[PDB]
Amino acid sequence: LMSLDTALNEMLSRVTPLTAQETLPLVQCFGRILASDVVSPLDVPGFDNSAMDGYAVRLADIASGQPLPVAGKSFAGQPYHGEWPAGTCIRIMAGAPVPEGCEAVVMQEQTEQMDNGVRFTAEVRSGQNIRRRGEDISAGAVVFPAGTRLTTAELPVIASLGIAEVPVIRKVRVALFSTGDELQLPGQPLGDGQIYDTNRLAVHLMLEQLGCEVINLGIIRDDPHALRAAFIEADSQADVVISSGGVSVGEADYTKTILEELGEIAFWKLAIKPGKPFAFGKLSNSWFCGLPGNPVSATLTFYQLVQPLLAKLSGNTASGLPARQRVRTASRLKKTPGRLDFQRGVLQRNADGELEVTTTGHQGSHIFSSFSLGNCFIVLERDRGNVEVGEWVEVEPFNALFG
Amino acid sequence: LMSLDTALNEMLSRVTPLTAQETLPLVQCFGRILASDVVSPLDVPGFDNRRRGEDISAGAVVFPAGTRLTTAELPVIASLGIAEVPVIRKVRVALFSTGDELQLPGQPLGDGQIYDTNRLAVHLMLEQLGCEVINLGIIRDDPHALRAAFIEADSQADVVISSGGVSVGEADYTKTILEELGEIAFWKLAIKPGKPFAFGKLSNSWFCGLPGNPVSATLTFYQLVQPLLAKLSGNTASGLPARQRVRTASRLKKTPGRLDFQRGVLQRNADGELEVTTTGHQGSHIFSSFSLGNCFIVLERDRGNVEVGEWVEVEPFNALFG
Repeated sequence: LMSLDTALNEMLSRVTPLTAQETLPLVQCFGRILASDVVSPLDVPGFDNSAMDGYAVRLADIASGQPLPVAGKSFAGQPYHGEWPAGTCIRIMAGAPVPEGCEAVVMQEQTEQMDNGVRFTAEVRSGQNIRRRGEDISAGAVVFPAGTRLTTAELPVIASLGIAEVPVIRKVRVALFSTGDELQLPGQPLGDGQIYDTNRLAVHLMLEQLGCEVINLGIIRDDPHALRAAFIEADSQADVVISSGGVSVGEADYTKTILEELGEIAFWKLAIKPGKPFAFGKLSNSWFCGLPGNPVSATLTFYQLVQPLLAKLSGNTASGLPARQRVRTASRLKKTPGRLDFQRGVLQRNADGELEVTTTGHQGSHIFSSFSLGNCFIVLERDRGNVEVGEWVEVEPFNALFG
Repeated sequence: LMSLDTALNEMLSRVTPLTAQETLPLVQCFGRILASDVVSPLDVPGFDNRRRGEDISAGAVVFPAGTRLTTAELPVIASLGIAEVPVIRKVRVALFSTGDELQLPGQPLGDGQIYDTNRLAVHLMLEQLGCEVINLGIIRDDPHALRAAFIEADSQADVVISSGGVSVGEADYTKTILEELGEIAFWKLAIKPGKPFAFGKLSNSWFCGLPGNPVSATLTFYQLVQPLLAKLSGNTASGLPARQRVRTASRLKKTPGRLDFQRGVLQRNADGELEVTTTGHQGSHIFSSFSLGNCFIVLERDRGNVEVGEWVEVEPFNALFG
């Protein structure tokens, strides 16, 4: 019934980003959200210098058209403190400090050499091939805004400004559990209708690579007091509490009355496949997300719903839903209208060199092998139906969590 | 001179993957290379409905060794009851730089002194690639410091990296130290940004020497060092991080002779097709390219000046940059 776009936008609308912070040294900030605009304590370049390798020159001691010799030499790791008589043209590496009061630099190519000087093989216009102090970064400027996620792009650049640490938002904590006497841990033996608990691992794994703090509480026993106490424990320590399956996502039962008793939580029916059901709302101190028991469903549900929610909570100001490009079906695809279909395909380069998807196989939620063989999602539009080879189709790539 | 493709194949060819292993519970395996084919202890479906074993039949190999394990696979193994699997040990990479010109942060810039950045960047990439980093810091400008470092490093590492400082061709005391502890080539690569790269075998590890310039070093690492670590790690995932074809929404000055790795910004156009746009000045004197950008533009080597509308090769950035 409810639209995905609709459900998402309602979830994130109520959410207030964390602002609690902590200062860490640069080598620990990867994936961390900056909390306070990094401000340049210095100018970059710090000094005035030459973009190119050749000869610094003034237009006063050049006009004559006398090939001037060199008085001295500047280097990037070896500056210059000489004189420069009234007729010289100092040599200098690229990046190396321009002599006090130089008005232009000229690279070897625009000059001939001899036993008396450096005949400048072309004209020379002021400011040429001088990189200026602060031209790349001026002191007191903002280099990276708050809410920026730090990677190898930014952190080394902060290292270039002598800043050994920056404040970042604290990691989001996420409590996790599942429930069902039916659920067993590995190494234990499958009893009657008993099955091995898998959503919890998947979710747990996804949280950690999302840079969250996981509080994995295990399987909870099929007992109200056991569950009531799991929520309470989880709520006091988390920003977000996830049920990876077991707890009601709509169906009536003791777990459903426990949710109602501890929080105001919506139970939606979302117009998507795989999946459909989703529990969401506020507990006393955290947000609750409840996934359905089906592996393929809960993954998808989490990746598309819970994942967005965590981004906003985390203080990241990176707006957008993982890039999503248009491409052709090299396969046929049975789509049933009425539901936004997140099918998996395989994005690859074709004979020509253009990208094209291929289905992975049976798109049923009764096998997980899709996520492995696949390397993207094929977002067939809600009212769309069977797709024929050749058509233009919406395709979202897999992020790190898979590939 | 030397060809990237060439230099790449010549490095991977000499590398023998790690085979040493450890057994870890599923929750700690993310990113880790599986060391032994995961075999199904049971039938899936275990019961019957769509009957027992039609998806996964017992004795059947679910995942081959050399597979990197993510949310795709590890949940599937938890379905078979397996609480832990063997993976190859993390790749130990020892790291340092050298040059008195290098200062540490919080201290003041001396004369020609500058802040050591390559080491940070390299240390960062390594950890996210899931290596084990032995960061030995800044080495003093002394041949004995340097000698002592390579030894210390070689004895803990499968791979030793100098993020800068140690010669990559130019003749000086550190160059002679390399010839003394190892058989290391000094290449000059047909690429931009950059060019110089040192590579070889110490007594007990491979050495990779990046050049001083930040833009050069990051790129050289990403394009040479990174592949090298994947093979070493025992990953059997073959390929050059996906590289698709797309149009320049922008002009791009490209000189022939060198394979140019410029950065642009891949994005959805009005219609709905992917197109690229340059970041700005493609000089190596600034590092803002890796932030604004979100891919590389691999200008074919002999290619020169591109014009708007042309088909151009584009390799998106991985998680190392977003």
